[PDB]
Amino acid sequence: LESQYQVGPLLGSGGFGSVYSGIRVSDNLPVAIKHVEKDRISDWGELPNTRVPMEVVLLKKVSSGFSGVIRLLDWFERPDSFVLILERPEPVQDLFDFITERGALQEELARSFFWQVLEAVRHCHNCGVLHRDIKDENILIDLNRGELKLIDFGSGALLKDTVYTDFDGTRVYSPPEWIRYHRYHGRSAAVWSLGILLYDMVCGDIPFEHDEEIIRGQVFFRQRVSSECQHLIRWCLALRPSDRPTFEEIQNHPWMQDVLLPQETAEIHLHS
Ligand SMILES: N#Cc1ccnc2[nH]c(-c3ccc(N4CCNCC4)cc3)cc12
Repeated sequence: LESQYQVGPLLGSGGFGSVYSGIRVSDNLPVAIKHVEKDRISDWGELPNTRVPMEVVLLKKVSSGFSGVIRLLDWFERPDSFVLILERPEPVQDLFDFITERGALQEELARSFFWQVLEAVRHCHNCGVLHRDIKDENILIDLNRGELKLIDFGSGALLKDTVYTDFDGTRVYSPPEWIRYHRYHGRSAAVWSLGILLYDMVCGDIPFEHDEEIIRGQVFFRQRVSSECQHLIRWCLALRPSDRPTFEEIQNHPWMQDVLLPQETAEIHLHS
């Protein structure tokens, strides 16, 4: 409803729709207002009571309590579109633009960011939600608190233990078993994409541009990267899904030890 919110600038637009900066007028809470056209939504969930975008289903499942997931505050239906009201940190920067600006990240900052992503994805998985499009574009930095927040569930699914045969996320982040066989399981495809994400943070760019590089799965480092970080990246990018580490094995890996707290991260690395 437009009496409830005051619309500000367009923050961005893409396959997720159009996202505007906004202010809830009853208390001047900062929000992000996202518009998605009905005809451009492919997978529809439905809530326990009416037919909705799958994205709202998944967001409600993960929006209870605190976490590093942008939380859904409200939504509205319009004749041709859905409108989502999402929280907005201030100041905030997409991790993609952040990497564009700074290049390859110091391993200390990548570790903290990567740790927070793992914690956020784990939370999603405990709520029964598979994101399916983990990448730097879908991660926001709360610059003051040094906290990362996951966004854009419009390609996700309910988590399940059987095989997925559909995928509509980012291809250069998708695993080799999707490219060759159009089949994957939720968590090991998620680990693969986290492998891509970690590489992207410590090298400033994704390791694979084409299907054959994905399928060959050979990782070449164009920046200096510690042997432990290299070993973790290659473990997540194991060609056989069952050779990939569990979430727990990632967080017990030697490269993941002694993480900074998020406010520490901001004070040291984000000028807080
Ligand atoms: N604040 C906030 C917020 C809350 C929920 N979803 C978002 N997407 C975005 C967002 C999405 C995309 C972009 N960009 C702008 C830079 N080019 C890539 C697309 C910038 C911001 C922000 C938010």
